[PDB]
Amino acid sequence: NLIPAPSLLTVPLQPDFRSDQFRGRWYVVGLAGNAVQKKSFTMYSTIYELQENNSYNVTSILVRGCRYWIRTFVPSSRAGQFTLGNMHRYPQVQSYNVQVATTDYNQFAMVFFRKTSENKQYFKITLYGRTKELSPELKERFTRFAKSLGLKDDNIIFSVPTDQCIDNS
Ligand SMILES: *[C@@H]1O[C@H](CO)[C@@H](O[C@@H]2O[C@H](CO)[C@@H](O[C@@H]3O[C@H](CO)[C@@H](O)[C@H](O[C@H]4O[C@H](CO)[C@@H](O)[C@H](O)[C@@H]4O)[C@@H]3O)[C@H](O)[C@H]2NC(C)=O)[C@H](O)[C@H]1NC(C)=O
Repeated sequence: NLIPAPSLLTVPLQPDFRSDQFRGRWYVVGLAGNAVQKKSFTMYSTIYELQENNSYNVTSILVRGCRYWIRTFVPSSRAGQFTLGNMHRYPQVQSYNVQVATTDYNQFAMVFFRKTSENKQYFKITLYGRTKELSPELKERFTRFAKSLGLKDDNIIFSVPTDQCIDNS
């Protein structure tokens, strides 16, 4: 059934990842993954608040009014890799990994997410912008990166910008 999840060793990692520069607000400009089946989606934002212990408080803001989804990313072995904090709260989830594949900190990021639940491996990549719009070249780059990971046209979606919720606080 599912497109096989790539190994974390085959997914790029941002070299010399800078947790201080990555912090703050990012807009989800596109999304691709093996559980993405394009039938678009309303843009949501994700705020990475860096803690003293170098974990992130990660708060996503979505349009339903507004929904907030709050979780913690705990640093893993390499800079730019994370696991999901408080795993006991997600009883479906056997493992969960986050990897910042590429970013220039002030414009865009591409982040890889993988999780195992129900003995099935899901993965997704997100195209983040510091604004709600990114260049055609960056959106093309994202598409080609998704396809390099075995994803198809049906698995790749770009979002519809909004001013509701996603700019809150
Ligand atoms: C990242 O995420 C965590 C949330 O999961 C967050 O840590 C939490 O912050 C809140 C707010 O500071 C803490 O709540 C306070 O805890 C202190 C000490 O135990 C309490 O005294 C506080 O009580 C206030 O309200 C009371 C109401 O009766 C008043 O009487 C009192 O005067 C206070 O005003 C309040 O409960 C909470 O304990 C932590 N939780 C954890 C697990 O650390 C952190 O701030 C976030 N960091 C960010 C966004 O940068």
